[PDB]
Amino acid sequence: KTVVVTTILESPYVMMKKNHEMLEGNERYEGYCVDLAAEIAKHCGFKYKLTIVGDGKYGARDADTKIWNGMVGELVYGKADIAIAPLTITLVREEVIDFSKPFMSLGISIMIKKGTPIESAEDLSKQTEIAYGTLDSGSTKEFFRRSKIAVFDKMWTYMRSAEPSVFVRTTAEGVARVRKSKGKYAYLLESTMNEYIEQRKPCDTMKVCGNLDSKGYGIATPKGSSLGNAVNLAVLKLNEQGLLDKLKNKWWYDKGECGSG
Amino acid sequence: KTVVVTTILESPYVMMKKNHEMLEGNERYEGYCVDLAAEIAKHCGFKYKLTIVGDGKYGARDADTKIWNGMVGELVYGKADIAIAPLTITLVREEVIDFSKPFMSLGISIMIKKGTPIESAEDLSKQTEIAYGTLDSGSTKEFFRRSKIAVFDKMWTYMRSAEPSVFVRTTAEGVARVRKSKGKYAYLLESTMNEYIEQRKPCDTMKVCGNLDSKGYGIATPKGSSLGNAVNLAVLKLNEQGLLDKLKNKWWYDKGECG
Ligand SMILES: N[C@@H](CCC(=O)O)C(=O)O
Ligand SMILES: N[C@@H](CCC(=O)O)C(=O)O
Repeated sequence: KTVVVTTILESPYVMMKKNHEMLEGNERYEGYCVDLAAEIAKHCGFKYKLTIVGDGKYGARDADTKIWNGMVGELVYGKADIAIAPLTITLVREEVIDFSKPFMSLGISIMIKKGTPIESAEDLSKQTEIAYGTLDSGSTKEFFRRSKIAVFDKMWTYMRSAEPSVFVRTTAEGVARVRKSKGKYAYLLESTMNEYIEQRKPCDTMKVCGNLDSKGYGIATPKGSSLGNAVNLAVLKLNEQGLLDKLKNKWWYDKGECGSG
Repeated sequence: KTVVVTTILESPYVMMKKNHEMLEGNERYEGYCVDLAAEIAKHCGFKYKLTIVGDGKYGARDADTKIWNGMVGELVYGKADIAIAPLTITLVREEVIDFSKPFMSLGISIMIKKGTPIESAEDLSKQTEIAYGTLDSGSTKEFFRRSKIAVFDKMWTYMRSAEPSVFVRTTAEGVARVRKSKGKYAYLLESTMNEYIEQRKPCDTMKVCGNLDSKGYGIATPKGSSLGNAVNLAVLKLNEQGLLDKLKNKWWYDKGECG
């Protein structure tokens, strides 16, 4: 029985090679999560097929219908057997899916144009001439909606109120918004992606110092999945061997295009 | 009549214009604290004269001799009526002079050459092949001297004992030492100046994220000065009016060469 792996196009976790138009199957994709998916399949011993999430979203729950979208949705409604993507382990998501122990750490961070007069999240709260927003349906927006910190709650109010909408449908759109906005838009995105983009051309982006919290990515499986335990202890057997850190160094910093390292 | 303002050459707070040799008086100087001095004098309503501290130091107290040097020294001994400079508000200085409320926040930070394998102050404490030092007579040196945190005390011991001299007499000397040291010297300086240098050519210096503490700059006046209240309410009306942030952005980022 073939295993259907649900994932999302997100640099550097899953990208499509240049020759991806003359290729088929799993040989079209490249990144941290494709290799991680391969090695996970080797340790567990199942053949798998890479699928991109249909709606292109990570996973949020409608307040009124209590329905789920994105990869979490595709797991709850039996559209995929396992999710191998930068999917943050959150309390709400744990209600409907199972998470392995974190295979990578991260935290919400700010991304600005190099040379911009911003130095903190509280600075963002005070000012108004620079806009800032969040991904459309991800751990970040959920964090700001349910946050009780005064600064974070204020930022949330501004974002929900500020129009022309400050939110974005894909992180790429956010980074592009920052780069084109001539330092008038700052993007709130997870630290890993911020660092990655920071170390790649045109080298005009900067990560502000300070993570707003500390979470991690986990391997998600449907509640009651026969594959849950195997992958859950598998990622630990890969952490002991240190291959996860070798992958991080492989895709983030071993080939940094900007300045120095 | 005229009030003598004591200050210090420290970019971008007080600098000398590109010409300045074709100018005289207060029109030779430029920076954050020159403008702040202008607005303070406007709100209070006094004509002032800008003077650079004679010994070129901020302010420390000899343990045995007591006595003060730098701008604080010039304030205690009636050599100047007010000090408008990046002068950190500390308890010891507050014992002998008066400080307005902070017009700018800051914290001790590390400055490295871009491409250096350092990520924290504790990393510096553990290793020994990379040197690190501080300004000679400022809030930073006193911070490391009177710190009881294990790492900070260890760094202090290293700096004071191991000396191919690691200290510097002016911030410029520190930044130059970092740039020339090929990533083998890291400079411990307040975060604000580190950010400024980070935003100026040749764009080869970097500020580590971890700040070692959190303090602020205040306008200093001698104990019992008639100008204390006036300047305090001036800086409060300028923080309320928001001009301080416009000045920070003006001198740090409005003319950033590294981006
Ligand atoms: N990895 C996050 C994406 C949200 C973000 O980048 O802020 C998630 O699982 O939803
Ligand atoms: N500005 C500091 C000195 C600079 C430093 O120690 O980094 C003071 O008021 O003493």
